[PDB]
Amino acid sequence: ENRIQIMSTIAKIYRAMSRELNRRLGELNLSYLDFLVLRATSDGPKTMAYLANRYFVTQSAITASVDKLEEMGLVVRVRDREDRRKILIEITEKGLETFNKGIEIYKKLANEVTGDLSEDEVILVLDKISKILKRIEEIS
Amino acid sequence: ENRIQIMSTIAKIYRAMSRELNRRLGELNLSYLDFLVLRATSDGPKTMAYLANRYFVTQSAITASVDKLEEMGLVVRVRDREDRRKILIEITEKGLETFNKGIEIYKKLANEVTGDLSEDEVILVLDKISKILKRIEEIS
Repeated sequence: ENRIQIMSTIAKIYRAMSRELNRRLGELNLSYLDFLVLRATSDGPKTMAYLANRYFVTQSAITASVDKLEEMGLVVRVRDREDRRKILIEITEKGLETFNKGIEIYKKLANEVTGDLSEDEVILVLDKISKILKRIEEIS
Repeated sequence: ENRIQIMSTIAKIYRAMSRELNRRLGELNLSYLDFLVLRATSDGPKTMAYLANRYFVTQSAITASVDKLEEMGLVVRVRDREDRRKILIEITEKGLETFNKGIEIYKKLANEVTGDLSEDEVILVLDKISKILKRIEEIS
C-alpha cells in the first residue's frame, strides 16, 4: 500500500518539521505561522483572507499573527485611499530582514534532514511530489 | 534551493490533504485527528501521552478526541486492575470497523492524488522520503 504510505510519511515529516521549525524560529521571536505570513507577504502585499486560505488556518489565527507581526514592526496594514476597509498586509524593511533570517534557518534544517540524499535524489523527489501537490490542490 | 523546496512542498501537500481528509472522513463522523487515534490504537492499546506526542497535538486535543470516540463506541479507557490511574486507550470491534472504512477513504484519496505517478515512481519517492522522516524524528 505504497500510495497511502507516501501520504502518511508526508504527514509525519510535516509534523516533526513543524515542531522543529517552531523551536528554531522561536529564536527570531516567530512561530512557524508568523514565518509563513512573512513568506507570503515577502513578494507582495496580501489580503488576510488569502493568508488564511492559502495556509489552511482560521481567520482568528491570521488576525493574531498579523497583530503580532504589526507590533513587532514586521508588517503593516495598508488601506486603500478611497475605501479604508480594503486592507492589505505589506511587509516592512525589518520584516524582510527577519524573513531572510528565517529562510536561512529553514535552509539549514532542510539541509540536515535531507542529508542522506544526493542533489540528484533531491531533484528526483521534488519533481514527483510537485505533481501530488498539483492534484490535491485541484481536489481541495 | 531544492532541499527547502522539498520541505515546503511536503508542508503544502499535508495542509491540502488534511482539509480533504477531514471532509471525506466527516462522512464517517470523524475528524482527521480522530482517525489518527483509531490508526494508533488499531494495533494495540495506547497511552494518552503517546497519542499527543506521536501526532504532535495537545493533551486537551487528545482528551477531546478520545472522549468523542468513547461516546461513539469506538474506543474504551482500560484501567489496570491494581492501579486504576494507569489508563490505556483500546480500540473496540466497532472502532476497528470504522477505522477500516477510514483506511479505504484514505487509500482512494491517495490513489487520486498520486495518479500521475507510476507504481515505480511511487516506490522511488517513498524510499527517499522515508530517510527524511528518520532524520527529522532524530532531530525532533
